[PDB]
This record gives sequence, structure tokens and C-alpha cells, in this order.
Amino acid sequence: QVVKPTDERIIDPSTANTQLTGGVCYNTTSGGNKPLAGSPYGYEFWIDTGGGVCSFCWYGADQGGGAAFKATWTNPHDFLGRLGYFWNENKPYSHYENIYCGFNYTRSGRKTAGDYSYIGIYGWSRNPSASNSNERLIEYYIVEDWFGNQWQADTSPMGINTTGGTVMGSFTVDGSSYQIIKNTRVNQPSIEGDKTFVQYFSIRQSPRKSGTISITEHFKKWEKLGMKLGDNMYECKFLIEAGAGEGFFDARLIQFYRADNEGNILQITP
Repeated sequence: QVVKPTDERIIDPSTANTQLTGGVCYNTTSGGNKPLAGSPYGYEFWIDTGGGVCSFCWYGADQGGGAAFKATWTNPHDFLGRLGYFWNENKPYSHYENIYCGFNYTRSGRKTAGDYSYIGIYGWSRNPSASNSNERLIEYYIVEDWFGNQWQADTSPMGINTTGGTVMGSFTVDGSSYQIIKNTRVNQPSIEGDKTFVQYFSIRQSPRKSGTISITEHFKKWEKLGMKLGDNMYECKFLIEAGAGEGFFDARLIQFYRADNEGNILQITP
């Protein structure tokens, strides 16, 4: 049985709404994961073949829960900015115990991030022993929010017409139903070069800009639906992805922590 941690070092996301200052900003691609000094986290700045003018600023180890960042973009071609745990040490998700993320941010409004966009938790995992060769590499998303577009409101959850693929199931956690979707990307770019791989999505049905994500609950449910993650988790990071547009994301809080089933903290920042 999993008990929610109540440790005093956990910041209440609801009222973590003071603007942060004093970022250190990066304006070009990071060439994969790059560590942050004085921090357990790594960041990544990624864009597709370019348009440019994005910035990604970390708010440092001693404020905003330690993983807070701000991003801006101006007509990017699929900008991804992310910060959080980097692993890639041949361990399954369950090796990291119960993972949580407390967040609070502001962002630009509807239709400032193109036709598609994602905010939430993101990473990859490898499962080389999967019988289906398409499932040996996994890209995953827990989507708390997005920017909508001309056709659909940012207050309405994205669906398979944005993600592609198939609704596999659903469950309720952290105050909302999530729709679970599996998609196959066919000869597309990945962390292992151009190939076929699968994407797993949990789409929050009631989008939000602050709260707590019970990350491991999503991993457990995907696996219950036959969406296996395998034995080499790559990373687990908070993401802003903007397909295009011109806008910003500005976190007052991003706090990862890990706890055992009894709720004792194994890892937390700051």
C-alpha cells in the first residue's frame, strides 16, 4: 500500500506562486542531457531543424523546489525544454520507488505554442527483451496541460487527433481522470536514431497549472494495460513542448521527490 508523503520539506503547490528571478539561461541546443551544478537534476534543450530564438532558464538549486525553470520561444520548430531526473543506468521504473512532482507555473495563453503542445512529465525507457520490436523503445508523457490551438481550447484535454494512436484505457489520480493512449511512431527520430518506437500518454482530463503528479501511479497503470516500460528507464523530467507559436512557460515551483510505500522520503530538493 502506497501512502502519500507528508514530509515538511514538500512544498504545497497550491500557494507556491511567487515569481522567481535570477535564472541562468541557455539559448541553444544542449546536445542531450546536461547536469546542473549543485543539483541532482539534468536539463535538456532540444529543437527540430530550426527557426530558433528559444531560451531555457533554470531558477537554481535553492528556490522553486530546485527544478523550476522558465522557457520562451519565437516561432520554434518543435521546441522541447525539460528538467528533472536523468537515469539511463539499466534500471526499471520500480527501482526509483514512488516518484512525485509538485508544480506551479504560469504560461502564455491559448494558441501561443502552435497546433500541438505538451506540459507535464516526460521521458524514455528501453525494453530490449520485448517480443514486439516496435515496443523496445518507449517515449512517454503525463500531460497536465497544453496551449490548445485554433480548433480546441487549452481548457479542453487533447485527444488522439493530436497524439495519434489508440485509447487503451483510463484511471483517476491526483483529482482527475486520465485518458491513456498508445501510439506507434513509424521511422521517426528518437534517442536511438530514426526508427519505429511507441509512445505512452496519460492525458489529464481536467487540465491544470499547479498540483502534484503521482508519476509512479501512471507507470503502474500503463504496465497493467500491457504498455510495458522495460528495464532501462532513461529519464523522468518536467517538460514544456511547443510545436510552434510565440510564448512562455514560467515555473514558480517544480519539486521532484521519491518515497517508499510507507511515504518516507528517499530523495528531495532542495
